[PDB]
Amino acid sequence: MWKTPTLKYFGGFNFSQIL
Repeated sequence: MWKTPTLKYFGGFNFSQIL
């Protein structure tokens, strides 16, 4: 539920982590 918006809005930002 919290990860959903994390990969959507914060997705492009996670590029550093989810790289």
